[PDB]
Amino acid sequence: YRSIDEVTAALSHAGLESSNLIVGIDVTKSNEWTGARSFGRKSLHFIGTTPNPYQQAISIIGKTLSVFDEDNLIPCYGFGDATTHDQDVFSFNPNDTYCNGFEEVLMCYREIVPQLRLSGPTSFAPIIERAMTIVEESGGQYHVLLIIADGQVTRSVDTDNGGFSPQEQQTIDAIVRASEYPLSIVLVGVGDGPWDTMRQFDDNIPARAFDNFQFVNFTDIMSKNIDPARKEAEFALSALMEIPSQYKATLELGLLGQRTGHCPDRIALPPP
Ligand SMILES: [Cl-]
Ligand SMILES: [Cl-]
Repeated sequence: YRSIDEVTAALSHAGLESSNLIVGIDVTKSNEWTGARSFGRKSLHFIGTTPNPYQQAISIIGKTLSVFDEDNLIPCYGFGDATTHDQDVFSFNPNDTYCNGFEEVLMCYREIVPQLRLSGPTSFAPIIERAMTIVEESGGQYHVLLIIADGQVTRSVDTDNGGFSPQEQQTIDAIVRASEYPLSIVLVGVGDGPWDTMRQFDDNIPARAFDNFQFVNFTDIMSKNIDPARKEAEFALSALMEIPSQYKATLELGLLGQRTGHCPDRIALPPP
């Protein structure tokens, strides 16, 4: 595809209908040094004259999915700063409401991220649980959760014997539980990684009723010697190509428009 507008149209042609977006942003400490190779030794959260990988990924996916979003409300959260660690998420909206469109998401991000104290450890369980709660509150409307992160979930420091860390186990569990909801999870890897362990994380996830999880390496696509519009389109397509199939599975499995009655009831903290 030549542009993300063509990708948008292709997703519609493949059967995507009303679709909602939730954004989760990794604000752990390693963002300060994982742009060594891929972002000119700047922090991946550096706010400067050109967009950082978080801003770019949000812009591209936000634009691609915008026409499917009826209410244009985009819940947006951070995780891994000093206020949340691996236990919570915080809202990027400072007015106790949801952002109106991806452009406002980007404004909130720019406003808040220089005020954060980047921390750890890294877990995706809180953001996935918040997404489940949002889906349940919506009465089972279809959602895409976009997680943007610069590292896999925190590993055990016992590199000889230590199996799954609490972060790994809780994140895997959340992915499994999430598959009871009409929810697609897209993990976008930014920065240097490494990202060559994702295929094994995928094997470590128990079988689910539908494949609700996908990973895309943003850095590997966006570094290519390719026309920028085409490159952005390649990223959008690589991130979202399974979404129409997953949406169909939520129909087949009787998830769309249905409530479980037992969601995490996870509440976000306000922004620092
Ligand atoms: Cl709220
Ligand atoms: Cl909220």
